[PDB]
Amino acid sequence: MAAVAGLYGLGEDRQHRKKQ
Repeated sequence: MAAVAGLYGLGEDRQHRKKQ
């Protein structure tokens, strides 16, 4: 998730932490 478009700045790593 890297919707970093200034007025909508939404960034977030959703990695598959510990086998997901």
